[PDB]
Amino acid sequence: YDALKRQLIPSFDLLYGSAVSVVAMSVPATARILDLGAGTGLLGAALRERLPDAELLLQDRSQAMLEQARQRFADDDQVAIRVADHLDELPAGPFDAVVSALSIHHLEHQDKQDLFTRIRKILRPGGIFVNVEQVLAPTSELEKMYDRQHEAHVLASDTPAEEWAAGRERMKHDIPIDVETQIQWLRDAGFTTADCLAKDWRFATYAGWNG
Ligand SMILES: Nc1ncnc2[nH]cnc12
Ligand SMILES: [Ca+2]
Repeated sequence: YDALKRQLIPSFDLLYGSAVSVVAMSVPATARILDLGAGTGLLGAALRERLPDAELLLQDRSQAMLEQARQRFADDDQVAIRVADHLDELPAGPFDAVVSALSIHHLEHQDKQDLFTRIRKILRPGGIFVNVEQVLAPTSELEKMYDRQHEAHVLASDTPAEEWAAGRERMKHDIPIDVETQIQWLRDAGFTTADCLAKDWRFATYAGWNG
């Protein structure tokens, strides 16, 4: 399933790589990290590669996806798993970092804002939130150009026609917003610094710091 993710997501290495790099420059080797909506655990695995000694908690509503996540980690790896929705109470922590990839765009805008507040509450002072996210263009005219650029990647990756059809169907349930609006929502939630680190049209890695 990993091959398909790279066919569907432009600049996979730049965007996931940027998320790992900003965490590695922000938190200690022994950081406590929550992967929020870990899915099959691609972001969690990339963090473990860079941070062998980090304490990782992988959270998702899907037991099936978390089972595929646990398969990526060695039997003796201390990685922990929690079955929970984004809208459920977050784990107590504290955490040095909270990370998410391609999950929070499924939430209503009001629930995104509430989630940002609840994440800041479980972060230590100076702690980091990182999102690798599907973002809306700021105008309907630019959204058409974002869509053409996404399709150009998908077609050039030789994506099976039925897998792109399935992708389009899943995207009817997306509630994306532009990157600058959700970065401002981090500031509104009390993150003292927020920045867009990397972007490829529809996809972006952004971060907020608690202090
Ligand atoms: N709302 C949600 N809660 C948990 N995991 C998710 N993955 C995608 N959407 C999710
Ligand atoms: Ca989606």
